[PDB]
Amino acid sequence: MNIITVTLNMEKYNFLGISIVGQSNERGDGGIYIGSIMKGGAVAADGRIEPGDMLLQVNDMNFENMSNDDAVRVLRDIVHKPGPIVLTVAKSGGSGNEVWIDGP
Repeated sequence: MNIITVTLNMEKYNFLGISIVGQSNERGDGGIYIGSIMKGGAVAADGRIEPGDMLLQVNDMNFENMSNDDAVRVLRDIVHKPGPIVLTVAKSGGSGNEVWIDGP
């Protein structure tokens, strides 16, 4: 799987706008994944993250060793702190990278 790190524009978009599923803290767990992406949020507007992508890190925090409950708490704690939000994901879900339509 391709691994990508994306910097979200929280200042502009105001909310992250993702759900998560899964867990990663027990041996044998499959990981934490993006469930759905809400229109208008920072993740949606970036365009590269998709449902089914595997969530690996938020900032410096490792989401390959977290329960679902812990993941939700960490994410909610981070989204209300000033400072960057940067997500690292594995592309198990598909990226809609920026493509120019045309030009002069």
